[PDB]
Amino acid sequence: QAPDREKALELAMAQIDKNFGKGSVMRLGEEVRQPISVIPTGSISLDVALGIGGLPRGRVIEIYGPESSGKTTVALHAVANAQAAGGIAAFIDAEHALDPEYAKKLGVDTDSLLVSQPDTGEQALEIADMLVRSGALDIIVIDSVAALVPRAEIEGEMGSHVGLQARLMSQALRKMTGALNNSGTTAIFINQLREKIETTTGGKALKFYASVRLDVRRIETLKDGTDAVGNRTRVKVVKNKVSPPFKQAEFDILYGQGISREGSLIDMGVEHGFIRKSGSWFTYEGEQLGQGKENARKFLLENTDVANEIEKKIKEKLG
Repeated sequence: QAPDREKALELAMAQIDKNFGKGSVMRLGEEVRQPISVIPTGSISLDVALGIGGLPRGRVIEIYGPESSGKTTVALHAVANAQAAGGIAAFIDAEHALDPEYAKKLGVDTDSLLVSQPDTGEQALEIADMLVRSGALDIIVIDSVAALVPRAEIEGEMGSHVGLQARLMSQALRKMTGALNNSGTTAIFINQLREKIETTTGGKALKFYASVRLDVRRIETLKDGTDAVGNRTRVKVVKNKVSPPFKQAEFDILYGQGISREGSLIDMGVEHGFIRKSGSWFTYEGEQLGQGKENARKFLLENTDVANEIEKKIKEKLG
C-alpha cells in the first residue's frame, strides 16, 4: 500500500513494543530514547556507542572476551563512577584475582568496596541476590560466569550428570533479573572465551537475560617508543536492548593507569572534527594541542579546562 505500508508497520512495530516491551523491534538507524539513568563506562567512545551514554542501570550486563583483553578494567571503571556519585558497589569474587592497587588508580574506593568470596557458585548467586534485594547497591559485578562451579562438582556427589552450571545460572538469572529491574541495581558479569577467538560456558541464560553484551577484544599492543604504555581495546556491543545494537568503539588502556580519558577525547575530537589534525599536529580551534598522539594527551592530561570543553562539546554534538 501507499503509507498504509509504513503506517501499519508502525501499528505493528508499536504493539510489539507494547506486548514485549520496548527493545523488541528497532531500526539500526534511529536515535530513540534517553533515560536520565546510565553509568559511564568511562569512555565517551564506548558510551556514545551504547547509545544511552553508559551501561543502562536496572538492566543486567555481560562483558565477555579472551584473557587479558579489558573486561575487568571496564567493569572496574564502571564501578568507580557509579561509586563517585553516592552509590556503593559489591564485587562477588570467585576468581580470587583482583588488585586494589589497580582499581584505586582507576577511581575505586576499595575501602568502601564490598568484596565477597563464595565457596560454591550456587552460594555466590544467592549472596549476589539477597545483596541486591536490600536495594542498597548501585552496581554489582560477578567476576567470572565461568568460575561458578556448582556445589555438586566441587563435591563430586549429586552428579557424571550436568545441566548444573546452566541451571544454577538460569535459576538465579530469572529470579535476580526481576529485582534488578525493581531495585535499579545494574549487574555486570565478566564471562570468558575458552578459546573463541565460546558459545556459552553456561551462557544460554545470560545470553538472553542480559540487556547489553560487550565483546571486548584486544586489537593492538600500544607502542610507547620505549616498549609499551598499554593496549588498544575494541568493544563490539553485540546486543543492545536499550538503544540500537551492533555499534562499537575503541580506547586505550595504559598499563597501570587504565582507560585513557584524554586519548578518547582526541579520537572523538577528530572523528567529529572538533580537533583538526595538521599531520601529527592535533590543533583545537586556533591554538594547537601538541605534536603526537601521546604528545597531545600529555597536553589534554594537564589541561582539564580545554579537555572538558571537548568532552562537553563532543557530548553536545550528540547527547
